[PDB]
Amino acid sequence: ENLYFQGDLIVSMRILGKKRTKTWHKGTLIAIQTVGPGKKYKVKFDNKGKSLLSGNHIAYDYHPPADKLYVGSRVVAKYKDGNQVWLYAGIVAETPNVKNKLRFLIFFDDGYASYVTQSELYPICRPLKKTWEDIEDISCRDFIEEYVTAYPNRPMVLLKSGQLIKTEWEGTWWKSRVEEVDGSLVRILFLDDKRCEWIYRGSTRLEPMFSM
Ligand SMILES: */C(=C\C(=O)Nc1ccc2nc(NCCCCCN(C)C)nc(NCCCCCCN(C)C)c2c1)CN(C)C
Repeated sequence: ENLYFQGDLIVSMRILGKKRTKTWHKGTLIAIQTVGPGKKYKVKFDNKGKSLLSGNHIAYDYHPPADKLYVGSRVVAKYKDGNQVWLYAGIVAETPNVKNKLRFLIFFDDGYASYVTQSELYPICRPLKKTWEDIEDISCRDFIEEYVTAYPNRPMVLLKSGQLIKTEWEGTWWKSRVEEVDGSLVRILFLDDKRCEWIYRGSTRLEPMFSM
């Protein structure tokens, strides 16, 4: 069937859609198609390109209320790489508290982690019941399942600025230095190339966690 309304969705609404690049982009919902219990959502992107998407591959063009975000919520979040802004899918790992300066911790589908504000989040429209089940990277998927279902039990390493450890990157270990701690993240400086990364303190990419 061709629908105009489906739950809280309405044809003609502004929406975010996931492209083949894995980045998300503004568009308009132009059709809703059902095949039995299955539902697909046709999006016309602002560049006039069209794609037929599953409901976990569209997100609302508004920010979720705080009381609708939980550990395990499926979101699109802003990631600023340099002066470029991308919208990328992830999982809420932490909700605002004193220790994180009232921010949301996001674990992105590509393994990166960041603290963001509510204004940097968009809810995915039709997430899977087990929200991690559409994470393509199996390693990341398994990590998320374990994290979300064990929460609030979260093994983490205790580090401070100046400590020297090895940190994993693309399957090898690198000499590194702890630059900064911010809540559940540590900023690691890779000594070989002097590039840095915020890494979750429970990541086995950190030597002490790997060795624990
Ligand atoms: C460190 C500063 C510094 O290095 N800053 C910095 C700026 C931008 C960076 N961008 C990226 N991008 C990678 C892709 C991200 C995709 C995110 N998704 C869309 C959600 N990565 C940066 N760093 C990652 C770590 C690289 C380590 C390389 C290791 N090497 C030995 C091979 C990144 C960093 C502090 N200064 C030096 C004082």
